[PDB]
Amino acid sequence: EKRKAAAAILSLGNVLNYLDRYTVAGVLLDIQQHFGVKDRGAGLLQSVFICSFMVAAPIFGYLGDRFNRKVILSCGIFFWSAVTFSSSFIPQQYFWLLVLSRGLVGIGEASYSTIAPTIIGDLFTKNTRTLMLSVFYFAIPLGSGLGYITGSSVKQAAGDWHWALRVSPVLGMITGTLILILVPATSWLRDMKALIRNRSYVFSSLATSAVSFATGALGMWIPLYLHRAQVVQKAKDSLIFGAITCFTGFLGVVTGAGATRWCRLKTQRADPLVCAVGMLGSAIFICLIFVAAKSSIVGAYICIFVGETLLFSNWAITADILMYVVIPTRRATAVALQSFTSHLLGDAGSPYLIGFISDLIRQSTKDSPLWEFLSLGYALMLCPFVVVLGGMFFLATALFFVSDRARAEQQVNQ
Repeated sequence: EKRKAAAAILSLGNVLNYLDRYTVAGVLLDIQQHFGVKDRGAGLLQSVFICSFMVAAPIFGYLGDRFNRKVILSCGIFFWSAVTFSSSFIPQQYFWLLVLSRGLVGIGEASYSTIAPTIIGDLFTKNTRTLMLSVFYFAIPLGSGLGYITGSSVKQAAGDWHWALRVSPVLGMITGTLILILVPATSWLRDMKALIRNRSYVFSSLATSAVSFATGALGMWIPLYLHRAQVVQKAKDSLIFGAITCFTGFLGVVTGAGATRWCRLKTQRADPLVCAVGMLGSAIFICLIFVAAKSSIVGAYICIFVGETLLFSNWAITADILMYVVIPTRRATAVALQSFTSHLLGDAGSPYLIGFISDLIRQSTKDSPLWEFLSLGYALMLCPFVVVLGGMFFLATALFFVSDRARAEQQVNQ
């Protein structure tokens, strides 16, 4: 009953992780009002955060292979919590201090999100491990929902940037202690070469990159698309989309876990297939969004719901695949490179790519609300192709799964 409590504590640490990730996402406009900055100011915040996360993922993966592991995790939690509690004090004259605060939070929670999954993998076994990974990733939509609700409620109580980043840090330090204590006692180029040899791991990383691309592009650009659709047919839409995203994340994790349990109990290659089937079923509904909204009078966009569910169904299953096809002393590096790749090819630049394509499409016709709707519609129909591509990579992983699992067990069991 110590390992189960420790997995619960790591999951709560992840809840706090995403709460600190999305409190600023909630309070970005109020930050703009306080600092007197433009939207490119918040663009700098998010871009610097993702850049620092990407850069500090391989280092913390490297140090997660060799030296103490729980120490790195607790020190990372204390790191971003103390950095945030520090940055809240900053006056209005400098905004780059807030940007550096975003960078430091990025480094700390890159350490956490690169170390914790390997601990949860190392603690448990087949059913308990997949359940605990499902919990660890269920903590994501829960964290985002709490980020939004915290930002809005605190702004209603008192609306400023100051009052946003003061809530989580103390609970962060509490969970840093409760991970340092409760958690049960815990060259690099060769590892990189061995991992890039592993075909299943490569294909799973590419599939995760496509998943992150789709999630970032949809989760940013959809609310504007829905507003344009309501304009064509003839804020709050962001709130509705956020609630939909959180509830669909819950439902997707649940459905993926159940379907994986059944298919594994039947066959031998269930982990990648139950991802691929879900991904393609999600792409179909994501397109069904766009074939809808032509008549929202009857339409209800539920295709977003039943597309996001199926798309999020494969969070924990990809982690399961990675733990299956990578030996214990390369799990940290594998997770780090997976995060780096999924960020680089995914949400780091994907919304901006969609924006560039939307600008290119709208350059033909003279600007019109209906024309904006159509242009952004094509730009966001670009994403279902990415989802289908990720599904095909999941099929390739399904091809190589047993072979690479056996090639891993031959090495380990010696």
